[PDB]
Amino acid sequence: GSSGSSGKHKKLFEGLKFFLNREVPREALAFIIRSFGGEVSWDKSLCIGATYDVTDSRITHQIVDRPGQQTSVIGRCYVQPQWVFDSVNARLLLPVAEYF
Repeated sequence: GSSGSSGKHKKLFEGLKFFLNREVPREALAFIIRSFGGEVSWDKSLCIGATYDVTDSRITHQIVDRPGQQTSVIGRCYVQPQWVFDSVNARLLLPVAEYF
């Protein structure tokens, strides 16, 4: 791993943990969530460079193409990959209740 500071403690996704699936585009999301100072990981098997698995309660928000078909997990709230794009543009955390 690599350590280092960025500048200040002002990020839209400060601490917030996110997750991307093989269905949704990570190349875009990842780069984004990261640039916005957010945590994002993917399936180790899918591609190397991951930290936590999809079975880590730690995960606060989970991005998926079909949040309906697949059930949810206690504490964890699944949402579409559009919830993030709409947030970054609005520089605010939109109510996942709408994208659920």
